[PDB]
Amino acid sequence: GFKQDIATLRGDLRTYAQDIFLAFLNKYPDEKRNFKNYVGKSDQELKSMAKFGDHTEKVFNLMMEVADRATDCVPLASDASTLVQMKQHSGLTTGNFEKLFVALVEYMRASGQSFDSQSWDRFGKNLVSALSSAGMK
Ligand code: MH0
Ligand SMILES: Oc1ccc(Br)cc1
Repeated sequence: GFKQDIATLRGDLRTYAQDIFLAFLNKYPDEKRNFKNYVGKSDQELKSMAKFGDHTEKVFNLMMEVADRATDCVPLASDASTLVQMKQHSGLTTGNFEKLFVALVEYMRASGQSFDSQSWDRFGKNLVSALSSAGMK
């Protein structure tokens, strides 16, 4: 289930973080407007860029902590307010997060592995709800 999937993802997190974020950027190319340095690059070129690997991993490192702290795929309101208040998220709306979790769920469905894709779908919805409650537009 969800808790084991957090362990699976942490067991290879760099490669999952990069592959899911690439899935997101390829499915939603307009999302590169927040990553202007990632424009005009192939997947392999992005995987050569120090901040692509470093920032994506740190994003997924915190996503896994938020997932681990959740009850029944419902994140803590403290985690939601943190994600809202971060300066690096000043521009964002809940729609950006919805799209990421759509890409994460689709990655999981297409994988060879017994990921609890339904739990991740709930988590993404619960996280968007929590972000809205904590004041993200
Ligand atoms: C596609 C929009 C978007 C979404 C969705 C998003 C969702 C999330 N975020 Fe987060 N985040 C987004 C856009 C950014 C930006 C633009 C930056 C700052 C610039 C950059 O390239 O790192 C950022 N996020 C930066 C970060 C960093 C700092 C990276 C660093 O210092 O290297 C963390 C930890 C982070 N986020 C957390 C998270 C978590 C957890 C989620 C849960 C999915
Ligand atoms: O640097 C970043 C990588 C992935 C996401 Br999602 C957000 C920021």
